[PDB]
Amino acid sequence: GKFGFFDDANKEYVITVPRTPYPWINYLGTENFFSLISNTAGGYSFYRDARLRRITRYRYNNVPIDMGGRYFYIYDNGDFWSPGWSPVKRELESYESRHGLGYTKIAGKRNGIKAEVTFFVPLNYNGEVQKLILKNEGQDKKKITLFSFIEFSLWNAYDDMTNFQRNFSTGEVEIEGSVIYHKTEYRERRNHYAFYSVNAKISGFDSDRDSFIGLYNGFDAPQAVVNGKSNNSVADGWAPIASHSIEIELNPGEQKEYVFIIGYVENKDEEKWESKGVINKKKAYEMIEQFNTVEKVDKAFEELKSYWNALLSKYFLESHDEKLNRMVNIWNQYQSMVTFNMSRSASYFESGIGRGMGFRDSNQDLLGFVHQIPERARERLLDLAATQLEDGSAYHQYQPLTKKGNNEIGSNFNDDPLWLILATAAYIKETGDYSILKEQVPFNNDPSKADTMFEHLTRSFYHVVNNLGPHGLPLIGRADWNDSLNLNSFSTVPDESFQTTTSKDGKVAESVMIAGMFVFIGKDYVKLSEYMGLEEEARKAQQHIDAMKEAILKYGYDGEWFLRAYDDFGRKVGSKENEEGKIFIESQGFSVMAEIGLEDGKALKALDSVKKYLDTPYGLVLQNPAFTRYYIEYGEISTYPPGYKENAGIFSHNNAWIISAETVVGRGDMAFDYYRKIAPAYIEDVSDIHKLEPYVYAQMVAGKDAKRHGEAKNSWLTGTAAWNFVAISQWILGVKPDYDGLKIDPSIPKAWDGYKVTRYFRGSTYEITVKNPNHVSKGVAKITVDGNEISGNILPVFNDGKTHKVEVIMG
Amino acid sequence: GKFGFFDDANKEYVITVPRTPYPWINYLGTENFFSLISNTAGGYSFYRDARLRRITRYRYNNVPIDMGGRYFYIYDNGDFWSPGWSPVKRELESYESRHGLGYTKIAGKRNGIKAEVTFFVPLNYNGEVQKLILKNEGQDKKKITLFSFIEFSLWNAYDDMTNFQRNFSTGEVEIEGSVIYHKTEYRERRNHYAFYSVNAKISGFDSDRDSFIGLYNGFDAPQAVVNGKSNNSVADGWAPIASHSIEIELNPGEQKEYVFIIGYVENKDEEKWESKGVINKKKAYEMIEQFNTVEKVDKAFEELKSYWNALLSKYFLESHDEKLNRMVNIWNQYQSMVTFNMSRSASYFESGIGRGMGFRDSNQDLLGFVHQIPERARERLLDLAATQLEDGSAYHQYQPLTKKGNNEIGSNFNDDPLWLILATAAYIKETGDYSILKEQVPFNNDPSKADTMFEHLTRSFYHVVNNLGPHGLPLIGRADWNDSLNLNSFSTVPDESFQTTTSKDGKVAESVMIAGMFVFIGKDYVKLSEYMGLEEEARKAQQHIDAMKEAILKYGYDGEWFLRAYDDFGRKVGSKENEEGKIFIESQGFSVMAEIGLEDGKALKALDSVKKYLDTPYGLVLQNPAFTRYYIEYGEISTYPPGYKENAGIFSHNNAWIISAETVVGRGDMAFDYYRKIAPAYIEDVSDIHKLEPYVYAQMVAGKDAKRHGEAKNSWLTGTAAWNFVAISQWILGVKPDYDGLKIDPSIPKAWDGYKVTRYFRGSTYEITVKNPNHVSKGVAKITVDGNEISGNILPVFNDGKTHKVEVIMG
Repeated sequence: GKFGFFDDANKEYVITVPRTPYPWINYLGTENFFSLISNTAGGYSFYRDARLRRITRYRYNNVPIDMGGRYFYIYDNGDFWSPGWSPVKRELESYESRHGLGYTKIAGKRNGIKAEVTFFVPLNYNGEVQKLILKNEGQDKKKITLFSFIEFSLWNAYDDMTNFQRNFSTGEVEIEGSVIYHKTEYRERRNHYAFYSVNAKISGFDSDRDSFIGLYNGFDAPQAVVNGKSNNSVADGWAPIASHSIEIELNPGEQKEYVFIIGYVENKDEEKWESKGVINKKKAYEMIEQFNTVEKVDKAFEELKSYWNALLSKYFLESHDEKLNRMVNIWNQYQSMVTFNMSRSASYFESGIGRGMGFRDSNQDLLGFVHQIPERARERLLDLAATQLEDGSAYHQYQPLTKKGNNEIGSNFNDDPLWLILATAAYIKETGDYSILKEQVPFNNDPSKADTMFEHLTRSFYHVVNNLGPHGLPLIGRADWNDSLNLNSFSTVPDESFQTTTSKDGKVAESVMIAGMFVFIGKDYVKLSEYMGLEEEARKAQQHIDAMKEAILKYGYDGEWFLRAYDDFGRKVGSKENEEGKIFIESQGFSVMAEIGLEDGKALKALDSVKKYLDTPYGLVLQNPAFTRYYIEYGEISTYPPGYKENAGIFSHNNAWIISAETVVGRGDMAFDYYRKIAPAYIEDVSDIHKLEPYVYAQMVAGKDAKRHGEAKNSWLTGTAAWNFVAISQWILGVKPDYDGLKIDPSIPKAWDGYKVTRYFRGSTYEITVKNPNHVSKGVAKITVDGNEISGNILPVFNDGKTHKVEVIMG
Repeated sequence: GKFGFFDDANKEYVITVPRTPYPWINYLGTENFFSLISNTAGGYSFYRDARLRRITRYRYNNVPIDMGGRYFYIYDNGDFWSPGWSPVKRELESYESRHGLGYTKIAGKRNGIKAEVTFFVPLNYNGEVQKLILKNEGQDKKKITLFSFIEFSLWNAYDDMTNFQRNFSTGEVEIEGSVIYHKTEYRERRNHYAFYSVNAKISGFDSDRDSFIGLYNGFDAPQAVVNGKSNNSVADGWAPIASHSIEIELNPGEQKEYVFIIGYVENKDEEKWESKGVINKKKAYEMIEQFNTVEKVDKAFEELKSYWNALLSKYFLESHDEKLNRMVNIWNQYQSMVTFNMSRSASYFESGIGRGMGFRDSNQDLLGFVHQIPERARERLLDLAATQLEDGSAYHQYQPLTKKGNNEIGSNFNDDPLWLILATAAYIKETGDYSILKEQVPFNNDPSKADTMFEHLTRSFYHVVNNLGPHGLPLIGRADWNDSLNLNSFSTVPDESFQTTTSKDGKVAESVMIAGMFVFIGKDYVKLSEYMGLEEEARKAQQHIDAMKEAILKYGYDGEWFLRAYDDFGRKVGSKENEEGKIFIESQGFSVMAEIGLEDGKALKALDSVKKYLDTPYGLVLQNPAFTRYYIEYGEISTYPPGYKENAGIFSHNNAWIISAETVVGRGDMAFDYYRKIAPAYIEDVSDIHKLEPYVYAQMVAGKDAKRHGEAKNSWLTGTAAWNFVAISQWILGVKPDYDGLKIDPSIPKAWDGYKVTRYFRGSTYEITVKNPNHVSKGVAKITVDGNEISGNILPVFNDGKTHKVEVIMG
């Protein structure tokens, strides 16, 4: 299972065969304009909103897969082909694809003609730039034609795919020079348009899909390309497209360069028209002139490379393992930044039709990208807090575009408020900026009810205290971290919602997972309360935390592992008494992270049980045994076939918490063994089984009860990456931000001799060399800073813009 | 422009080339199981609900068009083809398709092998039956393989096309004998499943799409078919399919027969499982045994033919024009019945994702199908009335599946309540059953507030009286008959609803069209009040009607035609003073139908203006001149490019009202000339311009301002078929149901010598021969019944199950 390899010097993944197990994609764009592009150049673009500003059309779950994108056709004396091998799918002499940081390259050769295309979105630019090089590597003079093709969307994906009865009559275009402008509904309430341009004189164009392709033809053989000539069609309803055609003559060894741009323009309502029925193209002219030569494109490309390099430079590892180096230094951080930029909107599994991301999802992503973009993290934290309700609860879905909560989805997921405390504590530990606590933040997006951010944290903390169950454990509500564990739903209707349609009062079912999370984040809440000078409130919160710990030890432990929950009948969930689902993974990680059972051997016993019952070669499953029938009292978890999704699937996100707990109990070999089973670089040798991108994490991998055990689903958009990076970089390697500074506390395999981490922290750089002469897993024998031994394991803060050498000797 | 011809003896349309200008479709099923099938066998099936019980997957607006259906592959020694020519699209020796009444036939031949398939849904059967005949017309022995293929839907089209993140892990099947059962989510909350069976022993099967087709292959060349062998794949998530493979051996001249069934089964929650994880198949066994021989299939086919013949037999014309005979006798009535069965749910332009049909559309379809199914019409009328609100208004969208109104869509369309009166009057005139007036009908689906159906009519009538505008004309509200004329919207934001998001109070803008409709239906309301004995309440309603007629004559007439409306500024709409939209079509038809301006030349002048400004060779446009820019004060009508949809498009529905109005002024030549311009059979010779089905009406044809002038959109599901049939059958030909009996009053071209109509009416048959010896257009000189001359133009009611001869002499 290889269809490629890693190129670490260029920070790329190189795909060497076009028929990957699944189309492997990449993301372009940082601020507003975004593109999804596959290894055959399939995908689509949008402007800040995949649902309401889609620029090009893409068909999900299509036959054949991934049909539709930025398609270049080389036509040579009757023959024709594509650089990406698709859609034509004629055999190429050579094919290569490269997925880099914010850009993609595709190269293809046939009959002595080579075509190389680079796709990327430049910084501060509302478009996608495609640099195309055609080269004659044959011995004879050639006369060819180049066709470009994209397919427009009508700005609203849902309407675009459902409301044909109106929108087959709305499509409009303009053609001027070498630019095709898509302007559907620009005559009416819309004030934006799209354009496709090339920086050379064209020999023909096409804008009607039925003219360029043909009604009964597909993308693999458009009639205009088959004939070797454009039809110069002007769209009038139906499906607008954009296609240029240029006739080229290449001598042997001669090459030619072209720049294609897919751009988006917004005009002011008073500057919409150049004349009656003619759109104002001034901004399009400026955009097209920005990149009308190859030198300008190359300068922008180098600027993007420098931008991504600066983003990835604050944590740099040097170890003996090149897979670990590649994961930590490039791809984990890249995925974290991409998730921040994109939310949960669009992938090849997310259709881009949703309205927002999870509140806890944003809070957890912050934990991953906080060290790369601290100020944007501060702004995101404030925006998230502003949507909280006055009672301390939060809307399940956050809308980053409007920075609002989803009123129609509701706010009864009882783990959500604690993630805000966790993210705020992480941000403060990263930056040391306590001032964020004193900011005035509205409640429910209402400035009249605004209070301090610390008050938001207090209300989140006391939301749990005010909703305890009969055993003193938090009430689970609709669901907790596991969105499919619905203990108050009791649904019997196929179309009914499992999460936001409840038939129970919700006063009995309890979550042990929320209890562990509460004990874990209470430490940070108490520490922050002491900073604000509120000592009595800190003492009271500590009392509540102690009560919760006692409740967990009295009603949350089963004998060899921690229970999962209590259902609406007051019966145990995740117990050896149950026939199925005897042990769950979620209740173990957070319980051990909170340091419950460290001295009496309960945490170690629970982790041993986790290894015994949940471990597979591809990671740890959610629960064991799997559910073989529907349990109306458990909700959506039992509606999947065994081994899939939350019915005993493998989730890297909750595997990372078991990794952290394993470090907590001081077993670094086990932590790293768990890490390698799910880390993308370590499973690249079995790509055919994994079937999805070998350079990013996926949400779920089929568990041992499934027939496709080892196959992944829902890649590229998931909170797994953030806490996986946290677990590797802070809990295993031991470079942990802390309130007073940088704490060193590795939990590593005994056989390692050492490693080096360069960390940018609070205005300075720390070059930390770890040594393991006695080959232990945990414990620091000595720390030296600038040649002087220090006391403790907290590094001093300098904030002087210089590099300080740190020597850590373990033992 | 022919790609086929009419076969009137078999009541079929025969398509002789597979590449029609657009895929031409047909509908199968009468009661609960429904199928859309194209001329290449594309389409899909569902059970009563295209949105929530879709059985097979179909992709709208796909490239290439219409890919996905019931696909049979003939594999012959390496070659392979399809009888429908699609999806393989290899050249056939012969191809034919036939669209009949409730069934479709497709025949194709290649390399001496002929395959013909008949698709239909039998009566009282929850499935689609496909009878396949293979024949060796060659000279040598042949050994071939037959593949059958369908692609399943996951029961919920919207979820099926948006929610891949969950539903790529839910697909499940069972395979037993020659049957593939699709049972996705049957394990949790669904009590229904689907199956695909063949009545012979199979040599192989496939149920995983990626195994049968291949990830990078399309429907045109599935890998299993290319290899000539099934893979026996069992679906596990992703895309479940159903495919059979049978190895056949045919001698020269020998034929073989097969029956394939796509069936739907619903089980009781207690009889769901045969054993643990095994679905109960008893009902599937009974269904499959019902049609396991060709004799049973043929018997069911003849029963369906008899059913449709009985449906079409109540109105039979015999004239000199075979196009008119074919339209009146077969296709108009067929379309009316299909619209009753299907509502507005699914076509090749309606994606099947909506949740109901229009209230006015439901009432207007009844005027077309009332003479075919009187008792079902009575039930439908009662169901529609039950959803009416207490103030007399109605929900804009009706839900026939639940017989409810759409609460979220609103009720401020001020023309809706009058259509209920119109439909009730039509039903009573058809049947003479006044008892419906005294039924107890709930208000807003609330039995506590129920009253008589006549009370519902009264509240509908007085909803207009209580919402008059400054000129004494009805307030238009959100919209009227024309849903795109929004005079209270003033929308500036995209994605915003034009019809249900108002910014003005709605106390100024008036509709002249609603005024004409009110005057037109007031006659029926007064007649019904007189029948109910409420003589005082009929005098007051007559006073209101007279006041409205005076208001129309004082503020609704522009000088040579009737005005259209007044906007929120109190300014005229549809006036010669306006720059664009000087005259509209809607305000003329209903005004003349109400008989306003008959004795002073106003109606004739308005009709002459309609002829002068709105007439094109393809029908009459909505308004002239077209709007060339957005008018915020007019709403959605201005958002289309000129000549398309409501911006000066051609709508047959409002052309029919002009036809009736032309009959009212006694100009039968003009009425028939308008009728022929839009009647399907008369435009079959220009099928390449029309581009859509030549046997059914379409909603809209591009107007003279459009570049595609003459091209149709949104065919096969409409309201135009009903009133077009009414206009031809009652207003031109003059066989009009009346309160006291059947009224004869033709308005025909002067050159016609006569014709004959056999009408089934109120329990008897009338064989009416019309003669025109003096060649007039209107006026009845004599009527003779059973050889005896009668007085007046109302035929006596017999209700005796016999045939009575009627002789009408015009003059």
